[PDB]
Amino acid sequence: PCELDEESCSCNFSDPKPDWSSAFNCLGAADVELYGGGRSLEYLLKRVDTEADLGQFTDIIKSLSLKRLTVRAARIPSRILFGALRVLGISGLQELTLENLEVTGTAPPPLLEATGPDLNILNLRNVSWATRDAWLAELQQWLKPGLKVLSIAQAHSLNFSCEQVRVFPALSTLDLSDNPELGERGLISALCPLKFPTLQVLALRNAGMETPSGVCSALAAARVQLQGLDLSHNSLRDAAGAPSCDWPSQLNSLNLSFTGLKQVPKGLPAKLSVLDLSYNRLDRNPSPDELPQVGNLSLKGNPFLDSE
Amino acid sequence: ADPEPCELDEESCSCNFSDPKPDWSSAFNCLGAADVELYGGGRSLEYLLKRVDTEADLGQFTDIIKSLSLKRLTVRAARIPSRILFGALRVLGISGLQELTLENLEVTGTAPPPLLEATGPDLNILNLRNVSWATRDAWLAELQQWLKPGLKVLSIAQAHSLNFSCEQVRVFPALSTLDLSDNPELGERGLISALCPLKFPTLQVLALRNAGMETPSGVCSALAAARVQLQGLDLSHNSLRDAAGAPSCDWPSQLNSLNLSFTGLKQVPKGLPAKLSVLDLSYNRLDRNPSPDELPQVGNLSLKGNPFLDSE
Ligand SMILES: *[C@@H]1O[C@H](CO)[C@@H](O[C@@H]2O[C@H](CO)[C@@H](O)[C@H](O)[C@H]2NC(C)=O)[C@H](O)[C@H]1NC(C)=O
Ligand SMILES: *[C@@H]1O[C@H](CO)[C@@H](O[C@@H]2O[C@H](CO)[C@@H](O)[C@H](O)[C@H]2NC(C)=O)[C@H](O)[C@H]1NC(C)=O
Ligand SMILES: *[C@@H]1O[C@H](CO)[C@@H](O[C@@H]2O[C@H](CO)[C@@H](O)[C@H](O)[C@H]2NC(C)=O)[C@H](O)[C@H]1NC(C)=O
Ligand SMILES: *[C@@H]1O[C@H](CO)[C@@H](O[C@@H]2O[C@H](CO)[C@@H](O)[C@H](O)[C@H]2NC(C)=O)[C@H](O)[C@H]1NC(C)=O
Ligand SMILES: *[C@@H]1O[C@H](CO)[C@@H](O)[C@H](O)[C@H]1NC(C)=O
Ligand SMILES: *[C@@H]1O[C@H](CO)[C@@H](O)[C@H](O)[C@H]1NC(C)=O
Repeated sequence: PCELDEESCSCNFSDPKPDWSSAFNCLGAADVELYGGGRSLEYLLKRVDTEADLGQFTDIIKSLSLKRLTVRAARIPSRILFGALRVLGISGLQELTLENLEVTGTAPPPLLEATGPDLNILNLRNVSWATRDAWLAELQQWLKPGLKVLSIAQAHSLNFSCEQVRVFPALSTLDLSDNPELGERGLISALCPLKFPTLQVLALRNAGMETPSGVCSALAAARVQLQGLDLSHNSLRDAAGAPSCDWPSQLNSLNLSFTGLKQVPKGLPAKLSVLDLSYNRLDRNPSPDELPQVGNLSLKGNPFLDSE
Repeated sequence: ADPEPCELDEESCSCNFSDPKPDWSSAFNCLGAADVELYGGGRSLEYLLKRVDTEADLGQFTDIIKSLSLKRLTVRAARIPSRILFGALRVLGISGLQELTLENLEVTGTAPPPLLEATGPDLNILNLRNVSWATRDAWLAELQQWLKPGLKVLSIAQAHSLNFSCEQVRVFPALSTLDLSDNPELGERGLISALCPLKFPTLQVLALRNAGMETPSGVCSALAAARVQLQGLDLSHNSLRDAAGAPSCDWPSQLNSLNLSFTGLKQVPKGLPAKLSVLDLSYNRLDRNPSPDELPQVGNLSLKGNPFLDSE
């Protein structure tokens, strides 16, 4: 079922009733990967108690060497998900990665506050929830305040009910890459106002973005402040977009690589530390004023450079 | 009060043989170490000539030498007679030594040319820093007599002489990186005397940091005179001048990387290649962001650190 190959323990519970004892092998192992194989775990509701204070195990959990957890392909009910979260709370788990999960049913709000792994990194990819516009607000109810990196991919919904969303005090990186249906307007509905006081980096790769100015527009609407913005891998268009917009005053790094650009876009910030404009379709070398003052400029890959 | 000469780790064996003429015993401690450094404290090893037979076949140690885990060797601070240095080179030849670094040495006397050809370690890398030789312009030809044709990297720092007699110098079949950094007196004319015609067919990278260069075009000119071809040129840490230099010069056709960082440049110099993959112009003194034509077509441009960007 499981296997402690070096630091990893690819604990596999695809088969109906698994050999959980194996799990005790996935102990002392810093990296753990759980593959539910799409198997439903709604039968654990009748078997386990979510308010369980595993006396017998408390010390094990607190002594585990676990640091990076991945949980993929499984139809887990909300109750068991957060149950596990609460349990992990007393462990030293730093990074969590939920993937291809169908979290079902509603769970009651937790009693106390901040019950949860003191995570630095939380990654979600193709996770569906019982509710759909409040899943973020609810998951927050079990998260600690030190979260630094939040990655959300292929969400079925990001149009948050922002009044219920809370402040992410330490969140320095928000990665909404791979949400082809998000869009600039959709981006405004995701970046809840005043909820990312410390954001420094915002990644939006392959997220339906159309123009840098349009994105700047959304950033101003969201009253967001930040240092880096990655827009690589979007199909940016040759268009006016928003004719006027001030970029966040702290913006010093813009990525526009692999966005199929044919012209340098207008409305770029005036001064930048780095501007990655590589692997696009510029057929002419950028003119003087056409570009911002850049400390590090990349144009590698464009047609005008190839001399094949 | 028992510090043995060579202290071993698992890969790094460091030896100290500075004591007034003793303890050669340690060494067998190094056996099995990938890296080895031999410090001689500047002591003179000239006494080894009356004791060791430059030709003697180390039969008793031959296998040991053939079984050493030795890959990178550094030999520094010592006055070693030529005969001994090449004697050792010959010896290591049967070992799997890949990189050699000689530094702060005073190689003395002369040595007879080797009967055979290519009797030395099969090096990928050879480094010299502040090494002096008996002769002074033939030293490169002579050292060559003992080297294998597979050398990929030759680095020469603080040399007392780079004005080689090129007719004697032979081809470096595989040399791809030639590093002449730290030769402040070299200059652009002196560079021409170091780049022996046709001796570096496969050169790809030429590094010339802190080597008295003055203008990119003056360097280009030197390269043209040497009929040298290459892909990368590093001129960082030279005090490049605000001057015309050579008003006309075609760059080697394969050049795609020019480094002009930390050269105190105040203006974008003229005479740059038409197009480059990378142009590193950072940490200079540009007070104005470079104009259009002023720069070449560049894939990767760096201008970080210049004053025009500081907004302090
Ligand atoms: C996204 O995740 C969902 C999980 O809910 C995937 O769909 C499930 O896939 C498993 C197979 O592992 C099936 O047993 C479930 O019945 C599926 N449920 C649903 C929602 O239909 C879906 O395939 C994933 N998408 C991608 C691109 O991986
Ligand atoms: C700008 O965006 C590009 C494209 O996303 C970045 O290149 C990727 O970098 C990640 C990060 O390590 C790699 O995993 C990918 O393999 C890279 N993509 C490709 C196809 O090379 C690039 O690093 C960004 N540039 C800057 C200045 O950060
Ligand atoms: C360059 O290497 C030479 C060695 O050939 C150094 O000069 C010798 O230094 C030792 C000290 O360890 C003295 O005992 C010798 O008498 C010196 N010989 C000479 C040539 O006078 C010289 O110091 C080295 N330069 C640097 C910067 O280290
Ligand atoms: C251009 O040259 C500079 C300066 O020589 C390079 O920066 C140095 O790179 C070395 C070797 O990797 C580092 O160990 C030093 O710390 C760097 N020096 C300084 C002062 O920062 C730079 O990498 C070169 N540019 C390119 C494109 O390779
Ligand atoms: C976005 O959120 C608003 C506010 O709840 C809602 O009225 C609207 O239908 C949502 N639109 C989408 C695309 O989900
Ligand atoms: C190099 O050395 C030779 C012999 O000492 C000398 O005659 C010649 O002028 C030198 N060449 C240059 C260009 O310095």
